[PDB]
Amino acid sequence: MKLAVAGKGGVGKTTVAAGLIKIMASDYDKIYAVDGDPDSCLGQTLGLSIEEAYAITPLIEMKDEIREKTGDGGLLILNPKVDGDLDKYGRYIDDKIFLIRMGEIKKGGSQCYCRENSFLGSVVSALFLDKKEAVVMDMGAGIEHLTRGTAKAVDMMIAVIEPNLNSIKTGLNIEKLAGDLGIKKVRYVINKVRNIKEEKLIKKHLPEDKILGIIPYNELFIELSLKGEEIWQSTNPAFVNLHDIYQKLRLEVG
Amino acid sequence: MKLAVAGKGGVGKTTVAAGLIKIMASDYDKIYAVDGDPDSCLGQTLGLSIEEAYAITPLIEMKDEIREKTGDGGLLILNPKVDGDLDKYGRYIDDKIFLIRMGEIKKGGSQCYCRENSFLGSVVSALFLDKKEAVVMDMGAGIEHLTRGTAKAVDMMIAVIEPNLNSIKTGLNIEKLAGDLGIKKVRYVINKVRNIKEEKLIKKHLPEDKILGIIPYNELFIELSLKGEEIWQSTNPAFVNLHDIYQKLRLEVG
Ligand SMILES: Nc1ncnc2c1ncn2[C@@H]1O[C@H](COP(=O)(O)OP(=O)(O)O)[C@@H](O)[C@H]1O
Ligand SMILES: Nc1ncnc2c1ncn2[C@@H]1O[C@H](COP(=O)(O)OP(=O)(O)O)[C@@H](O)[C@H]1O
Ligand SMILES: [Zn+2]
Repeated sequence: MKLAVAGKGGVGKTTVAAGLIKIMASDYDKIYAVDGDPDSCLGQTLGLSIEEAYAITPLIEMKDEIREKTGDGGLLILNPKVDGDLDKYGRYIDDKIFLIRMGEIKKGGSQCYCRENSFLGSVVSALFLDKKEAVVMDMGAGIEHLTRGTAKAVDMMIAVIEPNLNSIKTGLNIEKLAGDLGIKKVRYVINKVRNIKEEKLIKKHLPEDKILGIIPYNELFIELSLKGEEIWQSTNPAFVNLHDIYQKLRLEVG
Repeated sequence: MKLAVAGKGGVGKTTVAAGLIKIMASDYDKIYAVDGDPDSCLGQTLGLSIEEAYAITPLIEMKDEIREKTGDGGLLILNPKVDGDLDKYGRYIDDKIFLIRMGEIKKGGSQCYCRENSFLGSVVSALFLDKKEAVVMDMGAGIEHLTRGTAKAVDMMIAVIEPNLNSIKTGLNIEKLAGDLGIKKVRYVINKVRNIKEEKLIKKHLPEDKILGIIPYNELFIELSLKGEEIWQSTNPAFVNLHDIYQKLRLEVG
């Protein structure tokens, strides 16, 4: 299973990705958790501490590796082979979850970032096209880390939105961008739902077959994230809705 | 006088630029004609032949110069000094007009064009910010060759449009992009006008103080361009409208 989880900052899309990764850990022998959004920490929401997460160097900061992979002596290899080296680009959180952090994609007028972006790109391609392992990579609504090439392997793109008109169109633009890239399955996860009136608003704007499931708003996520305590423990009620969502997902992916 | 002439392909914006350059030649000691649109030949519409124009190597094709200016041995200078070398980057059409051809700006996924685009960029900056000489550079509606840095020196941005709703909005987007870049004066030249009804349509959508002048549609430009005969000769009637436009222009620029 190769999953992409995207959403606007603040919708709780990093939280959703962590929950699915947490759930998948039992069903697969190994899983690559890919933090493709620098604005939130996938690792910490997965249980790691600030220190543990920070020690996991981002792809964008692996200067020697980037220089080595992109060549030198006049050489400029923007499509380096890196599949056999992925496990040297992150850490195992436990015996099943391997975390890789993409890092900030810079843009920025006056310089060349081709080699850097080329390295991040080969790793993403290696994760989706070469590796057998399951992969769950989160990203912002722009889903910039994906390309037509990798989009071939993405089993499903999960757009995470909130129950309001604005978030719904943000959700629709993700489905557009994903489609354009060639991703066949784009499904929705409504998060932070507080009432039925919101559920109805979602059902009128979204085909029901495109909806993976709903996750209610629970103050737990906040009072639980504020401290070193995994939020997807049996304690969390909304943890059921996640399981429901996970199963519906595995049914479509086959 | 530093002029930028932009317009959608086919509006005749290369023709307008050539006419102004032709007219300015008498009022200035030297003029840099800059062909910033590969889709049409500024040089040929200025009187050069296919051969003469083709011999004027485009900036984008000066590989040794690009390599030399951007450095080597690990060096990566994306802001090279090139002002003292501009006259080695083109040809004098006559004793007053010096032609420089930008060449195709490539984009194109898999590679690095930073050094190339960096060279074209330093030349444009050298033309607008360093040189005393008058400059008339044409470009497509995207006006991509310009930046906030050079936009400081652009005395006036001339948007060339046709008398129809579509071209008018294309014209407005140019004024937007130019403004965003920081260009203070954006004026319009209506071209290929066939009747008064079209003139009225222009006057209702455009502040009259923003309009430089109109140039009527004359079959001459076509039956004249098809052969080696300068289209801005006293013969051409519309040549007056140009002169009118040129003078109104010099009045605003001071
Ligand atoms: N269902 C929920 N109910 C309440 N708070 C939630 C819920 N889901 C996520 N949150 C909180 O929303 C905030 C942002 O979550 P995060 O996953 O970082 O969003 P994103 O990755 O879209 O920026 C965090 O405080 C997270 O705990
Ligand atoms: N006022 C005009 N009347 C008739 N034809 C014109 C007029 N102005 C330009 N043309 C013709 O329009 C065609 C395109 O001109 P050109 O300057 O190459 O446009 P652009 O640079 O916007 O692509 C040429 O045949 C040119 O002679
Ligand atoms: Zn580059």
